[PDB]
Amino acid sequence: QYVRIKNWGSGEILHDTLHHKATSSCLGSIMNPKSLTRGPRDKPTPLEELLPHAIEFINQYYGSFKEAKIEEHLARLEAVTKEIETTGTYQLTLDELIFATKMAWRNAPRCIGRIQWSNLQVFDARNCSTAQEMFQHICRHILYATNNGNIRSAITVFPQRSDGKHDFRLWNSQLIRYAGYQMPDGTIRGDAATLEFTQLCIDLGWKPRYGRFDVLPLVLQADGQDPEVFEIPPDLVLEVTMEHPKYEWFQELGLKWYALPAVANMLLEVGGLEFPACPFNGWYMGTEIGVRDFCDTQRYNILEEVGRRMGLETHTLASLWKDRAVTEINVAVLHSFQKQNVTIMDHHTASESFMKHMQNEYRARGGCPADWIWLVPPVSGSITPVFHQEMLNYVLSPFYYYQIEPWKTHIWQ
Amino acid sequence: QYVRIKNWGSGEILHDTLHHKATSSCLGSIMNPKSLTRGPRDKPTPLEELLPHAIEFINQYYGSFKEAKIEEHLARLEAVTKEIETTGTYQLTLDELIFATKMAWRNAPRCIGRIQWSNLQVFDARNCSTAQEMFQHICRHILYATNNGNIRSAITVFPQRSDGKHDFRLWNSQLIRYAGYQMPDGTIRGDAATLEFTQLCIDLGWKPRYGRFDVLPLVLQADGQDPEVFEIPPDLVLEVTMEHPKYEWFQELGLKWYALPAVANMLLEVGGLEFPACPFNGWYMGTEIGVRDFCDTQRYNILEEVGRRMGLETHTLASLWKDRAVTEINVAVLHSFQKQNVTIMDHHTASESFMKHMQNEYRARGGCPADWIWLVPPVSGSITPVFHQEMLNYVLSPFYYYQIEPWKTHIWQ
Ligand code: HEM
Ligand code: HEM
Ligand SMILES: N#Cc1ccc(C(=O)N2CCC3(CC2)N=C(N)c2c(F)ccc(F)c2N3)cn1
Ligand SMILES: N#Cc1ccc(C(=O)N2CCC3(CC2)N=C(N)c2c(F)ccc(F)c2N3)cn1
Ligand SMILES: C[C@H](O)[C@H](O)C1=Nc2c(nc(N)[nH]c2=O)NC1
Ligand SMILES: C[C@H](O)[C@H](O)C1=Nc2c(nc(N)[nH]c2=O)NC1
Repeated sequence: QYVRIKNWGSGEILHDTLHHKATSSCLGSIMNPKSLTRGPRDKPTPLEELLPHAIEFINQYYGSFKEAKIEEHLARLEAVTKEIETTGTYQLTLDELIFATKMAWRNAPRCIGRIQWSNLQVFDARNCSTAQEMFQHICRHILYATNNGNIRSAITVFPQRSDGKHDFRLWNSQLIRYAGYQMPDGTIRGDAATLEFTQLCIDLGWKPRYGRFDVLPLVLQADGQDPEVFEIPPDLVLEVTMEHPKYEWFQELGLKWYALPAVANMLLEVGGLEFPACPFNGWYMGTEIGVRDFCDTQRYNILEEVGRRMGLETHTLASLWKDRAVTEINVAVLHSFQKQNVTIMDHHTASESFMKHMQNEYRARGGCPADWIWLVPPVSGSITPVFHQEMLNYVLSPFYYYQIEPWKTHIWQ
Repeated sequence: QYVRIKNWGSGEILHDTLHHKATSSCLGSIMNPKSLTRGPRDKPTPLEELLPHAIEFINQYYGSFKEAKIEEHLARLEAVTKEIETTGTYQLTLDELIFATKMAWRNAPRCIGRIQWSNLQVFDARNCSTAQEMFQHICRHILYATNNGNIRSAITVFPQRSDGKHDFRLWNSQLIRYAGYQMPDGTIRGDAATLEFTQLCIDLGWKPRYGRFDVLPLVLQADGQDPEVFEIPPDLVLEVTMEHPKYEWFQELGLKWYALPAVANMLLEVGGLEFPACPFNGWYMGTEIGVRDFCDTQRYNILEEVGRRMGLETHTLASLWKDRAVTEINVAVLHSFQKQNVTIMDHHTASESFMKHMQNEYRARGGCPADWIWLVPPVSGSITPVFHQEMLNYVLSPFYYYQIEPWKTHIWQ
């Protein structure tokens, strides 16, 4: 009929008709494509499908170590199929999970930091059973990963999807994230990008502090039950206050940001099995905060303000005052993280390391999936090596999929 | 077998194997895809194919003006098919060509300036027959478009492809473009991106001036004969010398650039007909010169040099000295063009106008093909509106196709 097109800036929509008159239509510039999303279930995974996938993964796993172990491999293959026809699903051995979590990461086409893929702490919470236990595991994760500034990459894997109506899910987009409130005077305080979720939290019994940087609460759902609201212990949320190395009025903007970048709502697919709850984290890249979180119009939007305090021709696009401001903001962020001894990386050194990663990856296993639109930084694109690098974007497995917003598809006793 | 991947930065190559283990492989990040290229011929266009295309175009054309002219439409349809079965091919009426050139432009998914699509001078050189006449038409084009700085968009359409072995072709990538020479001391002077073509020119009897900014000659081929070398009259090549509004040492870098951005080697497809020679031009966008031509490693590469003269920590990526330098370079360019009264636009105002264009385009004809990777500026991407804009990239018609390098596929009496 017609393809829907969204402008994530003004949130406006457009309906494309013309594409029909095409000749021989790329979905690359699409943020959330269905090919990347892995939705719900109602019944277990049809044995005919699971079995093959499961075998494939076990061959990948065993076909991983130098000088394999054929006996164990056969036995394992044997043991798994056996366990499958006896229960339907199956259980991965800790080592397979670890292998799975790293490989899935390794296969994340949108991750600039995959050079670290082998360095990953894996917390086994597959035995978790209640929301309080989830909350406890998450806190442990947040504490371990934060490590007082010296950030450590980590993932915590909760129970796998069984039937499809007993899914463990984190409703938050990320572990730490500020709240956004619609104020009475018509203005929006905090992170406008979370106005909805903040409200959902308000709705579930959360007390709004009406501030610019109130860390939203964890909204966990275990087994299949409704989500319970858990506030995050302030002692666990490390933050960096922003200050510019030259302009002393920067800190006057009273800005800050959390140090832990952790994705909360993705699904880990492996060997036919799927874990809809597996929060993981790495560390920040300056431009994420300096450019996206601070300069996006749909976000904190401090560009106009920084330009004025800089004495720039804020009313003349051609003056390139925006390019000037954004740069100082980016340096304030980097500066601030470095000063407070909190791990972070600039987009430049990041691009170089990815290029190195990619080089290794092609040698090692001839290939490395990569989404160019996502790997090129939001600023200074061609100044970066990855911009001049052609790359293929394909979905391997194990893989980390996006999934449907839990509040769209969910019961509610 | 395996997909070839090129890094246009270090020119290195990579062979992708992994993509085979894919699930449900995007070619978006590919510079020159075959789907966008339109190669050679040996025999005319099979009547069965041409006829339908021709009818389609004539319906588009007539189905263009408000309150159509059914009589003329039928007559025209009638007249064309008639002319087709009598000659094989057919001739477009000046108005159809004009309509075709604008629509093709309108359908260029990689053009940030399509808001100007209706403003276009069309030079009818379909009667051209010799290389000297091509040279004359080109000179006229260069003179008209340059207009002493007040740049005007223009295209000159030479004879259409007949059999396939009587093609008019410009061997140059663009009308004006500096030469690159491999020096005896191992260094490369001028534009390294034209080392090959410069040599080809040398080979065809061109005298190399061994300078940093020697405008390469026109290498025209008419009918089907070999290419003849025509040097461009210096009086016709307008240039802007670079100088920074604050740093007076900028002009000490002794830099400049031509004012006329004109593509020379593309092919215009319309109504089944194809014109392999139709140089066209618009005006420059600062970042093209300041960022790509001056800061690309494979080009003039003046970033390192500008950073030092700025007194930046040139040996510390994290300092973001590159982001600082690039900005001043961009301002020098804009500044210099403005000072010398030569049309140019900054990437910011450009992005805003495209967004407006796109808005109009969807309203008018519900859709507007757009290649995101090409529309987002090489620097300050997310600071621009088009970065947050989702878009579809499809090939309509009439369209401007890329084509195979003439020196790869050509006779040679
Ligand atoms: C060790 C440092 C790491 C760094 C610096 C890093 C950095 C990044 C950055 C900058 C993005 C861009 C996100 C955006 O633009 O929204 C990203 C995406 C991604 N990363 Fe990494 N990462 C790291 C570790 C990890 C780990 C440990 C995993 C998982 C095991 C991982 C999985 C992913 C995935 C799935 C995406 C896509 C997220 C999405 O599409 O929203 N990364 N990462
Ligand atoms: C009036 C002002 C115009 C401006 C400012 C403009 C600007 C641009 C820019 C900045 C690009 C990017 C090129 C690159 O990154 O290599 C581009 C591409 C393109 N433009 Fe425009 N343009 C204009 C007029 C035109 C005209 C008159 C035509 C043709 C009738 C046209 C056809 C195209 C095509 C086919 C491309 C793709 C070129 C390629 O793929 O190499 N443009 N233009
Ligand atoms: N609008 C908005 C918006 C979106 C995401 C966030 C956010 O907190 N995100 C944190 C996670 C995010 C992306 C930024 N940033 C990272 N370094 C990162 C990481 F280290 C590992 C894995 C990821 F998937 C990562 N993506 C904040 N605001
Ligand atoms: N390496 C390299 C390299 C490539 C192209 C050029 C060059 O001269 N190009 C001039 C034409 C180029 C792209 C830049 N720049 C434009 N504004 C432009 C235009 F106004 C109309 C149509 C185009 F297709 C256009 N593309 C210089 N160096
Ligand atoms: C529309 C456009 O694709 C989108 O707004 C962009 N967002 C992102 C992106 N790249 C990253 N890293 N993160 C994003 O969210 N690419 C482009
Ligand atoms: C590899 C990468 O796609 C390529 O080097 C880039 N070149 C260009 C681009 N965008 C424009 N406008 N021009 C280019 O030549 N997109 C990216």
